[PDB]
Amino acid sequence: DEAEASKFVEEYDRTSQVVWNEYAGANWNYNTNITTETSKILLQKNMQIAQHTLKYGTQARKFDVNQLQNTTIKRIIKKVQDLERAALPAQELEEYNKILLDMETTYSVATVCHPQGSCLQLEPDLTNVMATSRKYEDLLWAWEGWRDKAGRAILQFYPKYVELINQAARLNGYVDAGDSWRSMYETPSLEQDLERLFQELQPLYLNLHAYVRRALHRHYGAQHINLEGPIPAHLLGNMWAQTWSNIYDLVVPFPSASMDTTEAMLKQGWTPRRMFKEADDFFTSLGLLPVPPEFWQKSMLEKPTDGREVVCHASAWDFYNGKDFRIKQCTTVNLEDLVVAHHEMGHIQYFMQYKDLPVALREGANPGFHEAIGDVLALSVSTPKHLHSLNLLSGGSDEHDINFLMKMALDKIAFIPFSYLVDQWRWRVFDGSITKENYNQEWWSLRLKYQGLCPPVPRTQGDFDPGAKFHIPSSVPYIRYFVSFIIQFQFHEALCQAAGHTGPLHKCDIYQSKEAGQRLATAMKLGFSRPWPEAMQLITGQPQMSASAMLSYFKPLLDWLRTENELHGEKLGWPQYNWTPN
Ligand SMILES: O=C(CCC(O)(O)[C@H](Cc1ccccc1)NC(=O)c1ccccc1)N[C@@H](Cc1c[nH]c2ccccc12)C(=O)O
Ligand SMILES: *[C@@H]1O[C@H](CO[C@@H]2O[C@@H](C)[C@@H](O)[C@@H](O)[C@@H]2O)[C@@H](O[C@@H]2O[C@H](CO)[C@@H](O)[C@H](O)[C@H]2NC(C)=O)[C@H](O)[C@H]1NC(C)=O
Ligand SMILES: CC(=O)N[C@@H]1[C@@H](O)[C@H](O)[C@@H](CO)O[C@H]1O
Ligand SMILES: *[C@@H]1O[C@H](CO)[C@@H](O)[C@H](O)[C@H]1NC(C)=O
Ligand SMILES: [Cl-]
Ligand SMILES: [Cl-]
Ligand SMILES: [Zn+2]
Repeated sequence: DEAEASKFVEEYDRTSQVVWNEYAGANWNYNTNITTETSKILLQKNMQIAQHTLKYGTQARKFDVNQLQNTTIKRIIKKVQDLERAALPAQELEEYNKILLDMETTYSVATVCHPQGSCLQLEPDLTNVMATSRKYEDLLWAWEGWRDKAGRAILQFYPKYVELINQAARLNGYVDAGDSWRSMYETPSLEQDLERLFQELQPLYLNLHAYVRRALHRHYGAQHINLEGPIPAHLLGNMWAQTWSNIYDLVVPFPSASMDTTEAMLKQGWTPRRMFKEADDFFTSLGLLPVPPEFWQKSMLEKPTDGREVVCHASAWDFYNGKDFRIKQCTTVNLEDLVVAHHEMGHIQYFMQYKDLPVALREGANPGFHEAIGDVLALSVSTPKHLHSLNLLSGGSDEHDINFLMKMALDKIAFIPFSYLVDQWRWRVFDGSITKENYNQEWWSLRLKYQGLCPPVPRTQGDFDPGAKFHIPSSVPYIRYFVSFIIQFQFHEALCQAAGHTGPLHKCDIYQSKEAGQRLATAMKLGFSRPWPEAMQLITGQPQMSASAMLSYFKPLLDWLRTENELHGEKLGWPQYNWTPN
């Protein structure tokens, strides 16, 4: 028994490394060059890896885990027992694989065109409009158009997708796809734990929400903003109203208090490569790993100009040979994208840190950890002090302080309910309580309930707004981002302390702290070998997820906001919850 298990795992590892590397290669070619050939080859490689998954999974299911002594081996085998999609019968598997490809391509090539005029793509055109336009009608055009072309077009595929991924889950011992995803955290209390964290940041979010609403009231008019109702979803500077820092100019606490970081980056010669190089340098400044020469040669750090159609949504790639790691991002030169570059570089650092673990264990402590690493560093990079060291800025006062806290919050705090929202909707879709006839109505009910947002124009049958959010048609879980946004503050808190920082947490910049680096590396090296609370404890000193670090970070802003909102007699929340615009 124990001997057969040790041998199975060794064989699984050497062969998975080969089969996974080959699949990644085909996946990469499709993602960076969407064509019928690359698509067809990716579909073919899907069956190859499925063959391998079916072969080893079947054998894994014959062993008896729990009657096995070694803990590492027991964990590896338990995992291999999950055939994920490879559990579906050949016909269903093929169909499923094709549906996923069709949704991904439909989303990545969608465009919104002006009658016999120009056609805009999501990146960089539509996203630039949402970020810079201050005209209600122009934002509406881009917001509605994107949902009309991308979301409406994903609808025809989704019910089948749901049917098939649920079927795969059931064949793997789960009750539905949501239950399967949820299990990646190995935490029985997960749903209640997350609900408690959400409720924790509620006071902070309702205050930020009220304050932003008043500012939008000021700029867009009383006729378009209800001071007691939800905010029209196209006005927050981001296509999904998931992060709001692009409307900072409309909400600046102390207008008399910074420069244009974009203009600085552009005139100072910043380019996508320089942006990734700066992230690389930040990691090595912490004693962490530099990316290999190969990374610079094979990555796609900007949208190609040779005519190639690509998947622009940012992603980091492990080719499972512990040498080849790459990023695929249609990077634009600006602070927001620099944060995203740092984020992707954290995924790469994780790949490099656990590259020596069996491939079954080359994963984050939990999916949230993988998402967090990168953001922890970007918090330091975002401080006024660090940005001035980068010459991107020409502060120091309390007003400057509140302004920085506001900027950060517009992103970090606003994202909490959005990130919470996405899988609440999908878990309900997967478990069957939300049928296709109600997909969109339920999405908006959640949009209203959690974010306090409303659609600027009524939605009609055939609308499928979730379809216009990458992760939905891409079938990428989303709760990981909610977890990340919470715990990255816990890690920042711990790293700042390990770096000897004193005073307000938001004034911390861990740049060049070897101690901070070592804190992370030790936990990053564990991959998925130990239960996540253990990685959590190594980094922070305790085993739980906690919203305290985040609250602590934003404490000064929470106090300022309460005072500011009370002075204007703001009514927190959206009492008049049925309100919709013009
Ligand atoms: O989706 C992303 C970044 C893309 C990703 O790096 O998370 C990427 C998504 C993906 C997963 C699977 C297939 C294709 C794309 N995930 C990875 O690159 C990745 C790699 C290895 C392990 C885990 C994830 N961010 C989210 C959350 C987000 C919004 N704004 C942000 C600002 C800073 C940090 C995160 C966000 C979003 O844009 O809605
Ligand atoms: C449980 O097994 C792990 C893993 O052992 C390795 O993988 C097996 C499939 C087989 O190929 C073995 O020959 C390998 O040694 C043991 O942990 C490893 O320990 C060695 C030596 O300390 C170390 O180099 C590796 O990093 C360890 N790997 C991991 C994942 O921790 C572990 O010692 C065994 N536990 C017990 C109680 O015996
Ligand atoms: C650089 C290297 O060889 N890393 C290997 C890794 O690929 C393999 O999965 C592991 C087996 O547990 O043994 C490590 O030494
Ligand atoms: C894109 O893919 C097509 C089809 O496989 C191929 O002919 C072409 O060479 C690729 N383009 C690049 C830049 O590699
Ligand atoms: Cl939406
Ligand atoms: Cl997840
Ligand atoms: Zn990510």
